[PDB]
Amino acid sequence: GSHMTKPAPDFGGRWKHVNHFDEAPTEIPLYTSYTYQATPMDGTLKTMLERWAADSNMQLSYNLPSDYTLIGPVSAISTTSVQQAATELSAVYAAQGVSVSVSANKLLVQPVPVSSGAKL
Repeated sequence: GSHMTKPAPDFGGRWKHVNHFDEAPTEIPLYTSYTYQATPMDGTLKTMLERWAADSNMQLSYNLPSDYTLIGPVSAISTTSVQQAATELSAVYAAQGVSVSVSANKLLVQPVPVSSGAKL
């Protein structure tokens, strides 16, 4: 037996559905300010920074050996300044050995030595 499927056209409105813009794409008469905050979609620090930078089309430099989850007070940080966000994060993250900063539209994550404050 053979059931040769002959090429048949579909029905609907995908062909007639055209995408274009007669008016302006996005008229926003205000200085857009993205709020950098921890969300229930990141899960880990890496993913959080990824989303943060991605939204503003910025780059990320994760120089950490592994990806860690949010310590807790991260979601309590909600600022429109990426520089301030990193500044606040690095303050509470320092205890974990993580220092985040922003340089040249790039987020740089560097580990800080806080395992032994009285070492030789």
